[PDB]
Formats: sequence, structure tokens, C-alpha cells
Amino acid sequence: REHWATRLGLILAMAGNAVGLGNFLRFPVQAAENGGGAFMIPYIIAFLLVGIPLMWIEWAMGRYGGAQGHGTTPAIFYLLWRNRFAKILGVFGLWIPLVVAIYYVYIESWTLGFAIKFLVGLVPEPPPTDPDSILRPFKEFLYSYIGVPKGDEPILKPSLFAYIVFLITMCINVSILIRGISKGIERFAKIAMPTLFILAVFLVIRVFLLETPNGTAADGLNFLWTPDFEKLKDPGVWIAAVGQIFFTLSLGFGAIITYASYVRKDQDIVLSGLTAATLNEKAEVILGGSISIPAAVAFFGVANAVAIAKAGAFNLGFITLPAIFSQTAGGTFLGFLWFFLLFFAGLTSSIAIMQPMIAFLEDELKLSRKHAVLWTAAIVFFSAHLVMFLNKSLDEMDFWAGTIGVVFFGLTELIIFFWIFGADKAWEEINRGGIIKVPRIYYYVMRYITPAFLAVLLVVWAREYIPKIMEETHWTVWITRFYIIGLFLFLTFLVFLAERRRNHE
Amino acid sequence: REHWATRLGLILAMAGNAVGLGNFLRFPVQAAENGGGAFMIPYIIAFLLVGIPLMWIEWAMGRYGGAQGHGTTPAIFYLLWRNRFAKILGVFGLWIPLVVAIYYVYIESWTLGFAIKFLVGLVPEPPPTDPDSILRPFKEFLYSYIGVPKGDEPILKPSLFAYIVFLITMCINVSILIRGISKGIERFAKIAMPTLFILAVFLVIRVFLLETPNGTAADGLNFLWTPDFEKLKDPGVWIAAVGQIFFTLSLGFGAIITYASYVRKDQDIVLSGLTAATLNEKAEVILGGSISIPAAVAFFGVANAVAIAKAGAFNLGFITLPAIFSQTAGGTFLGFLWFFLLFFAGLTSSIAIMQPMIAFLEDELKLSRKHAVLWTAAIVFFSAHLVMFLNKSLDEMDFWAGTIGVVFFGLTELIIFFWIFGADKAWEEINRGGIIKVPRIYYYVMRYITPAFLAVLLVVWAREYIPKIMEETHWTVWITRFYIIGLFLFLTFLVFLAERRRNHE
Ligand SMILES: CCCCCCCCO[C@@H]1O[C@H](CO)[C@@H](O)[C@H](O)[C@H]1O
Ligand SMILES: CCCCCCCCO[C@@H]1O[C@H](CO)[C@@H](O)[C@H](O)[C@H]1O
Ligand SMILES: CCCCCCCCO[C@@H]1O[C@H](CO)[C@@H](O)[C@H](O)[C@H]1O
Ligand SMILES: CCCCCCCCO[C@@H]1O[C@H](CO)[C@@H](O)[C@H](O)[C@H]1O
Ligand SMILES: CCCCCCCCO[C@@H]1O[C@H](CO)[C@@H](O)[C@H](O)[C@H]1O
Ligand SMILES: CCCCCCCCO[C@@H]1O[C@H](CO)[C@@H](O)[C@H](O)[C@H]1O
Ligand SMILES: CCCCCCCCO[C@@H]1O[C@H](CO)[C@@H](O)[C@H](O)[C@H]1O
Ligand SMILES: CCCCCCCCO[C@@H]1O[C@H](CO)[C@@H](O)[C@H](O)[C@H]1O
Ligand SMILES: CCCCCCCCO[C@@H]1O[C@H](CO)[C@@H](O)[C@H](O)[C@H]1O
Ligand SMILES: CCCCCCCCO[C@@H]1O[C@H](CO)[C@@H](O)[C@H](O)[C@H]1O
Ligand SMILES: *SCC1=CC(C)(C)N(O)C1(C)C
Ligand SMILES: *SCC1=CC(C)(C)N(O)C1(C)C
Ligand SMILES: CC(C)C[C@H](N)C(=O)O
Ligand SMILES: CC(C)C[C@H](N)C(=O)O
Ligand SMILES: [Cl-]
Ligand SMILES: [Cl-]
Ligand code: NA
Ligand code: NA
Ligand code: NA
Ligand code: NA
Repeated sequence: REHWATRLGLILAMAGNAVGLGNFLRFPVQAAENGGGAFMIPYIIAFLLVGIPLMWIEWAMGRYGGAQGHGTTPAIFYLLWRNRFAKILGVFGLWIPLVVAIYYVYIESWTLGFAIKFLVGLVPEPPPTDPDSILRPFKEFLYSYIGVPKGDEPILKPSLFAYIVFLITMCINVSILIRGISKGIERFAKIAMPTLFILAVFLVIRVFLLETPNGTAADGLNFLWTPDFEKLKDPGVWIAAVGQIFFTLSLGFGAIITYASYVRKDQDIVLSGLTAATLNEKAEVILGGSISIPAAVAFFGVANAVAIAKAGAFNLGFITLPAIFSQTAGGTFLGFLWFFLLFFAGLTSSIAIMQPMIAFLEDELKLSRKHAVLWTAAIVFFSAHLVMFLNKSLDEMDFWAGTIGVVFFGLTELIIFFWIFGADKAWEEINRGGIIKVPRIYYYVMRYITPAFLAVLLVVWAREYIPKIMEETHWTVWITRFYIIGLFLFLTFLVFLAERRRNHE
Repeated sequence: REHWATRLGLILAMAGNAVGLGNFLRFPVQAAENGGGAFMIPYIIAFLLVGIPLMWIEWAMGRYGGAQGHGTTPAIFYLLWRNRFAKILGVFGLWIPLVVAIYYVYIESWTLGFAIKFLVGLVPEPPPTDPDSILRPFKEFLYSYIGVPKGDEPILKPSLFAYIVFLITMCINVSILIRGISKGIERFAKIAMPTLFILAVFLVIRVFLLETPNGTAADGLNFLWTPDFEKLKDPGVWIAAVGQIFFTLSLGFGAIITYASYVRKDQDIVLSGLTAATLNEKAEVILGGSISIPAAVAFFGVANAVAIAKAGAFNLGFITLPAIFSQTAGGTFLGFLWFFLLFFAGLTSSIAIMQPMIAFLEDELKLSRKHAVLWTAAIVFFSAHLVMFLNKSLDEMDFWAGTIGVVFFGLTELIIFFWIFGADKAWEEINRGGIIKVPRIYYYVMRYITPAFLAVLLVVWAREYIPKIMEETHWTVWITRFYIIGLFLFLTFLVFLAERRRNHE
């Protein structure tokens, strides 16, 4: 088995797994939409009651699996629970990350294309203070790039440059992944994360200096960090907060498991997992939280910045932020630094959500790394055509895989490891080699509190909101559902082939 | 390896492979649309210059492959031409029949559902002689069954009964296939083909008695069998005639190859292939040609019967014919016999276009018959959802796989076997064990004439008509193209896995 060379490379690979577009694009939008500081209490709580414990459970599952030659959940679930159903439930830890990779890599490619365009100055000039005369050239710029539909038909027409940048993006992911764990992901992480950190701190400082007639950066911080105890009653905030925790810590995606399967059997995971987790939250609440929303609030005031966050997932980061930067000296280059930040943030994360399919092909079907990586990249690339051309396919995949699915899978992996395999064996396995011990109270959190909290949330989700997505959506959502159900069946088929290949020896 | 038990079972399995919906639904429509007897000269010629020779080439390829443990074209092409590209071109002999199976099995299920409904009398009464007041209840009956779109959206809403009959249909195919070659396909063929023959002769006799103020059955025969030498110049007729030959003889679909791979290395294929071919043409021109068109012409005259054939692929067989029967005593039951005829015709053919994927899984991935058949059925069933719900997906698959693809593949398999592997070795291999020898002139037909004829036709096809299908169609055709390109990549992936499984020993 491959192994992480260094402790530092390990922590930074895992930190890069976690620190991604979630931190810089998703977090701000979810925080702004859900009351700012009102979002934050549930967020911090979700972190303490869901984030930390699942992080520890997945590193533990992964290291355990790795010591026996298996880094993905079809195998690892079965090693934990020797029942053929364990294998099928385990297909979600290949499918989720594959499906999420199919849209994430595309969004990551938009950051590269914008980075390119901003650096070279092929961007709009807004005229030489009507907000709409400034936002509109940027809305059009995003809209042409991805080809948002101008008519009735739910079809996208991405620009040729978008398409080619997607190819290139795929190529860069491959060039890292194909070199493997220590020479690829890990060497890359040691360069990308300090660059990410520097760029983000530069950006936070630049944002902190913005001041207009409508506000300062300080107002955005007060908005975000000022508690609204009203909203502690709204189930929507909680659902928002918990989904964000999972997305941002990469929990429920098989990705932490797979990375942890390269940790040596002996090596600490308790301190290392906490540090990765903590590096992610710093990057999210300190860096990601201090760029977009304070910039938006400085220029437009709170009400308008909230309205913008509710407008679309990408308005804030791809339209408003560069629009704002465009009104400041050297603003095109700050846009470049922002997109370049997003890109490296994306790329360190996308390699992490392709590695599970790679590990499965290597571990279970005995493909060479080269073939495993190329077939993985070919599947993602191909599938991404749906997300590039069918309007709102991105959204449907992000809902099934990236939102519901991850919460489902987190509860599942928790029940398999901490209830079926056994709480006391799970605890011992988490703690073994630990440089620190998990605090004892977390035992009761893992066994009782975390599974209750997730099961309740999932019930509320399936009742109050998923009937709307099955009933209020355009018919073309069935194109996406059909395809990704197919991907699941394809993956179940490879699990089957892998089980026959075993028997045959 | 499995083998056909008996010579008779062999011939009748192969005859059942060929004799299908092509004979009873496709042929009449293509003949009527293309001038009747005007179609027939090119048809007969295509049979002599394409049909017979390719039949012999595919049995030969199949038997050859079988003796070495391989019944599908990824392996057999490579056995003939040891170049990795041979393996990829060979994926068409899995993909074509899989894609065609995805819509054919659905159409076959419509014949079962109608057979059921006609037997039990749950059919429309037209009122107690305005043609439209009689055709319309039948148009509505087909339209509700399959759920033809009533509005703007290209979405189908098949009835629940249609859907469940599709399941049952899948189940019946599986029940035959899962018993294997001799105990399944072959035992089934010995029952189904004499039933098919009896039912069709009953139907021809009943049709021959029809007479109305607008004509007799005799007029339909004269129409079909009366040469129009004008049309010998229209390339469209020729393209029509040749596509029909391929479809009806199952050439270019990997299916004859795969069945022939169960013939023992020694056993004749020259006489046996000719007989299968000849049984098919009898069933097509004598039986299939004598039911629909003479019935239509008896009731409506020639001009109107031609207009009906041009109206739709299914108007003649699912709407007009039962409508006509409805005006005669015992007419609901004749409809039943007609649908039951179609069903058995379909079922003996659909098992033949699923067996290649089965053989590939058995031969190359070493699945048991059971698993190979179940995974095959699951893939077809799943994929058929596209054809059941997306209006015109059926048509796009029938064009790429069932029309262009088969002509492409026929030329390819001809070049691989008779040019690359070697004309003299191909000839010797065709003739070995022969109970009769292939006439010598066919050597020059196979090497020179057949490949020229197909290459010319394919060039004319790609020039005069496929730019229209890439340019004049609704956007949703890309849903189907995307999916079936995906199927191709999936199959290429299994070929890859099969080549690694080999190496690993
Ligand atoms: C190689 C895989 C084949 C799948 C079919 C995808 C064809 C991509 O099509 C390309 O899309 C771009 C973006 O809209 C267009 O601008 C290009 O001109 C077009 O050629
Ligand atoms: C590393 C960056 C890759 C650059 C990809 C080139 C995309 C080209 O883009 C195309 O070509 C023209 C360029 O002159 C444009 O004017 C066209 O509108 C555009 O379709
Ligand atoms: C399900 C995903 C399918 C995507 C395949 C779309 C192929 C690209 O579409 C093709 O190229 C151009 C680019 O949009 C169009 O203008 C052309 O008319 C079309 O043929
Ligand atoms: C409210 C849920 C979050 C749990 C936070 C736990 C913080 C650590 O809590 C500490 O754990 C030590 C190690 O077991 C104990 O010995 C200490 O008494 C305790 O303060
Ligand atoms: C590829 C074939 C797709 C067509 C299937 C459409 C079936 C119609 O069902 C659709 O389901 C949508 C999503 O749940 C609902 O929002 C709509 O009410 C409904 O039109
Ligand atoms: C089992 C594979 C799941 C794929 C989703 C397909 C769901 C089929 O949906 C079924 O279609 C019928 C035909 O229109 C409807 O009449 C039924 O009421 C409906 O439940
Ligand atoms: C072997 C034949 C299988 C029969 C499948 C039953 C299909 C039922 O069909 C359904 O149920 C009702 C029957 O009372 C109909 O009236 C409904 O309209 C229909 O949706
Ligand atoms: C690409 C093929 C996708 C087919 C999946 C369609 C699932 C069936 O569609 C579902 O069931 C009913 C039957 O049409 C609809 O009325 C429901 O609103 C829809 O949810
Ligand atoms: C025009 C293309 C169709 C070919 C029809 C060939 C019919 C058989 O032709 C016969 O073949 C025998 C065997 O080689 C010869 O010995 C005979 O001379 C010849 O009549
Ligand atoms: C699943 C994503 C599908 C959307 C892709 C649509 C790309 C637009 O290209 C379409 O191609 C059709 C077929 O070649 C042409 O007939 C049309 O002119 C055109 O709208
Ligand atoms: S460089 C990445 C790449 C190129 C191509 C051959 C088009 N691919 O399938 C991948 C995604 C492997
Ligand atoms: S009986 C045929 C059948 C049933 C089901 C389990 C739904 N399938 O996948 C197949 C098509 C095998
Ligand atoms: C799917 C995950 C890799 C996403 C990553 N945790 C991010 O926040 O963007
Ligand atoms: C695809 C083939 C099996 C079709 C069969 N030759 C028929 O005429 O219907
Ligand atoms: Cl662009
Ligand atoms: Cl019905
Ligand atoms: Na994150
Ligand atoms: Na990242
Ligand atoms: Na036929
Ligand atoms: Na048949």
C-alpha cells in the first residue's frame, strides 16, 4: 500500500481535501441567507456534535481499512459488517464522491477560466454608480461563460473557452492524481495550501479596507458574527448548518475514509483529524467568512447583500465580488487572485473526491494507478457533459449526492461502525496510536447524540422539503436522476465483479 | 462450451433470431413507402449481394470464435486481427445488440399487452364507415398505451399496464435465456417457430378473403409484387432495401455470430446458414408481405394504404390492421392472433440480441450463465426507461444502432474477416464441414462486390441524410446520444477489465 510520507503532508493533504469551494463560495452564501450570526450558533454546534465526531470515525474507518488493503466503503463496510448489504450500502461512498466530482470539477474549471480571463484583462468594464449598470456586465460575463439559457429550453451553451478550460482542469487533476498519494496529492498539498492561505489573507486585508457610502467591511463582520437567538427555532437554519458542516469537512463523501486508508496502521488519527478539521474551520469562518460578505455589505449594505446571497449560488462569488473589485484600483488583478484562490481551493478538494474511485479500482479490481486514474478521469469527464449542457443538472446532483446523500451516508457509516461493528471496538480503533485521546464524552456523543441528531434532521428533510423537489421541478430533472441512478448500478456492477475476482483465487 | 443439441434446433433458433418484428411490421412499411414492387428488385438483389454472403461470414466468424472459447466480437475480431483496435471495433457487436434490445424488447412488450387486451376484449368498438371514425379509436388506443405526448413536452406517459407488461416481457426473455442455449433458446425455438408459422398462415388466409368496395387482398399483392423500373434509379429505395436486409436477417448485430459460436467446430454452416436465411425471406415476403399491406389495400385502396405506411412505423401494425379486423366477425380474436404472432416473432428475436452481452460476460468475465443473464436483463430493463419516457429516444437508438450501425458493422466485419485475416483463410473457414460448398462466384462477391456496395451506400447515407438528423431534430435527441455513447464507453471498460483478467493468469 501507498502511504503518506510525512505527518505535515498528511495534515495538509487532508486540510486541502476539506478546504475548498465550500469555504469560499458555499459558506458565505449559506450564512448570509440564514441570518448571518443566526446561522453561526447552529453551525458551531453542528461542528461540535457532528463535524468532529464523524471526522474521527472516518479517519478510523479508513486507516482500519487501509491496513487490510482496502480504502473504499464497499470493502470497508463489509470488513466492519460481513453482510452483502454492507457492500451495497458501501457503494454510496463511491457514488457520492463520483457524482459530486462530476459538477465540482466543472465549477472548479470556471475558477480557472475566470482566473485566466481576469489576469489577461479580458473582462468587462462597467461604466465610469447605479448598482445594476455595474452588476450587469458581470452577470453577462458569467452567463456567457457557462451559457445560461436565454429562452424556454433548459439547455446550456457553454462558451468554447469554458469547455476547453474544463478539459485542462481535468488534465491538471489527472497530472496530480496519477503521481499517487505521496508524490502527487501530498507534494501538491504542501505547495497549494500555503499559497491558498497567503492569497486568502491578502484578500481579507484588502477587503477589510473597503468603505463606501453604504458601509464598511466591519459591518459585514458584525452581521455575520452577531447572534440572532430568534432563529435558533427555525429548522431550516439547522438543516442549512448541518449540510454545510458535512460539505465543508468533506464528511459523507468517502473521501476522508479513502485518504485515511493511506495512513500507516500505527500512526495517530485523533490529533491529525482534529487539526485537519480545525484548519478547515479557520479557513472557513476566518478567511471565507471575511472576504465575500464584508465586501458585499461594504458596497451594498446588509439587506442588499442578503438579497444577493439568496439570488443564486454563484452570484456572490462570480458576479458581485468581481463587480465590487472592478470599482477599486488594481481590481481586475484582485479578481484574478480571488479566482486563483478558488481554483487551488477547488483543485485540492477535487483530487480528494476522485481518489475514492481510483482506490476502489486499484484495491478491488487491481488496476494500476495509471489506468485507475485515467478511467476515473474519463468517467468524470464524460459524465460532466450532462452538467455542462442540461440546465439545473448540477443542482439535482448537488442535492442527491452532495446534500441529502452525504447526511444519509454519514448516519449510515456511523451505524455500521459504532453500532454494528461495536461502540467499544470503534472507540478503541479510533484511539489506537492516538497522540491524544478522544475526550470521553465524545463516546456518548458518537454512540447516542450524533445518530439521533442526524436521524431527526433527515426525517424533517424527507418530510418538509424533498416532496417539493419530487413535485415542483422541471421534467428534465429526470434526465439527471436517471443518469446518476445508472451510475449507481454501474458501481454496484463493479462491486460484483470485484467480489467474483476475489472468489476466483 | 455450450452447443446446440440438434441440427433442427439449431436452424430453428437461427430462424427465430431472424424471423421477428422485422418481417411483420418493418418490411411491409418499408415496401409500401418505397413503391411496393419497386422496392422488391433492390431487396432481392441486396439479399443476393449482401444478405447471403454476410450471413455466411458471420456464422463462420462465430463458429471459429466458439471453438476457441469466444462468442462475441471484441474477442473474435482480435482472434482475426491481433491489434488492440480490433478489440475496440469489436465493442460494436456488443453495443449494437444491446442498444437495439433496449427498444425492441419494449416494442415486443407492446405486442404482448395488445395480445392480452384483444383476447379479453378490452379494446375499442368503432361505431356501427367513415374511415376516421374507425381508425381513431385505435390510434387513441395505441396512443394511451404508450403515452404519446398530448402537449409541447417530448415526454411519454406509458400506461401502468404497458409498464407492467414490459416487466413481464423482460421476465419471459430471462426465463428462456437463463436456461441456456440448448435447454432454453433451442427448446423454445422448436415450439415458437411452428406456432409462428401456423398463426401467420392462418392470418394470410383470413386476409386473402377480405373484399370491400375499395379493393381485394389480390390488389395488395399486385401492388407489392409488380415491378416499377422507374425507382431502380432512386438511391433512397436501395438504402431502404439494404437496411431492411440487414435488419431482417439480423446481420451486423453480433447476434448471428454469437449463436454460431455454439455450433460445434466440425458442423456445417453453409447449408444451415442458407436455410435460416431462406426461412427468413419466406416468412418475410410470403407471410409478412401477405398480411398487412393486402389488408390495408383491400379496405382503403393503394393510395391510402401507402399514405398510412408513411404515417408512422406502427400505424399499419398497431392501428390500421386491428381497425380493419374490427370490421370483421371474430375481429378482436384475429387481432389477438396477430399480436400473439408479433409477440412470439419478437421474443425469438430479442433473446438473440441479448445473448451477445450474456456470452461476453460468460466467455470474457467468467460470470455464470445465471449472473450473466440477470445483469444483462437489468441493464436492458434499466436503459429501457429512456425509450419508455422520452419521446423519440426509440427512433434515435434505431437509427444509430439499428440502421447505420449495422451497415457500418457489416462492412467492418467483412473487412476484418475477408481482407485482414485473409480472403483465402476466410473462404476455407466458411467452407470447412460444409454439407454443400459456397458457390465459387460468392468468393468474388465477398471479397470485392459486397464491401464496395456497402461502402458506397454508407457514403451516400453520411452525405444525403445524416446531416439532417444532426441538424433537423429536437434537442432531446442529445439525451439519447449521450446515454448510448455512455453505454459504448461502459462496454469498452468491460473489454478492458476482461483483458486485465486474462493477463492476471
Ligand atoms: C468527446 C466527448 C463527446 C461528447 C459530445 C460533446 C461535444 C462538445 O461540443 C463542443 O461544445 C462547446 C461548448 O458549448 C462548443 O462551443 C464547441 O464548438 C463544441 O464543438
Ligand atoms: C490556456 C487557455 C486556453 C485558451 C483557449 C482558446 C479559446 C478560443 O476561443 C475561441 O477563439 C477565439 C480566439 O481568438 C475567440 O475570439 C472565439 O470567440 C472563441 O470561440
Ligand atoms: C447530456 C449531455 C449531452 C451534451 C452533448 C451536446 C453536444 C454539443 O452540441 C452540438 O454542438 C454545438 C454546441 O452546443 C451545438 O450548437 C450543435 O448544434 C450540436 O450538434
Ligand atoms: C458539548 C460537546 C463537546 C465536547 C467538548 C469536550 C471538551 C473536552 O472536555 C474535557 O475532556 C477531558 C478528556 O476526557 C476531561 O478529562 C476533562 O474533564 C474535560 O474538560
Ligand atoms: C428522460 C425521461 C424524462 C421524462 C420523465 C418525466 C416524468 C414526468 O414527471 C415529472 O416529474 C418532475 C420531477 O419529479 C415533476 O416536478 C413534474 O411534476 C413532472 O412533470
Ligand atoms: C425500478 C427502476 C426505477 C426507475 C424509475 C421508473 C419509475 C416508473 O414509474 C411508473 O411508471 C408507470 C408508467 O408511466 C406509471 O403509470 C406508474 O404509476 C409509475 O409508478
Ligand atoms: C398479466 C396482465 C397484468 C395485468 C396488470 C394490471 C394492470 C392494472 O391497471 C391499472 O389498474 C386498474 C384495473 O382495475 C385500471 O382500471 C387502472 O386504470 C390501471 O391504472
Ligand atoms: C430517462 C428516463 C427517466 C424515466 C423516469 C420517470 C419516472 C416516472 O415519473 C414519475 O412517475 C409518474 C409516471 O410518469 C409521474 O407522473 C410522476 O410525477 C413522476 O414522479
Ligand atoms: C449474381 C450473384 C448471385 C450468385 C448466384 C450463384 C448461383 C450458383 O451458381 C452455380 O454455382 C455452382 C457452384 O459453384 C457452379 O458450378 C454452377 O456453374 C453455377 O450455376
Ligand atoms: C442533455 C443535454 C442536451 C442538450 C444539448 C443540445 C445542444 C443543442 O444542439 C441541438 O442539436 C440537435 C440535434 O443534433 C439539433 O437538431 C438542434 O439544431 C440543436 O438545438
Ligand atoms: S489530460 C485528461 C484527459 C484527456 C482525455 C483523453 C480527453 N480524457 O478522457 C482525460 C479526462 C483522461
Ligand atoms: S423477471 C426479470 C427482472 C426482474 C427485475 C429484478 C426487476 N430485473 O432487474 C429483471 C429484469 C432481471
Ligand atoms: C466535496 C468536498 C471535497 C468539498 C470540500 N470539503 C469543500 O468544502 O469545497
Ligand atoms: C435485431 C434483429 C434480431 C431483428 C430480427 N431480424 C427481426 O427481423 O425483427
Ligand atoms: Cl468565455
Ligand atoms: Cl393500457
Ligand atoms: Na471545506
Ligand atoms: Na480543497
Ligand atoms: Na427478419
Ligand atoms: Na424472432
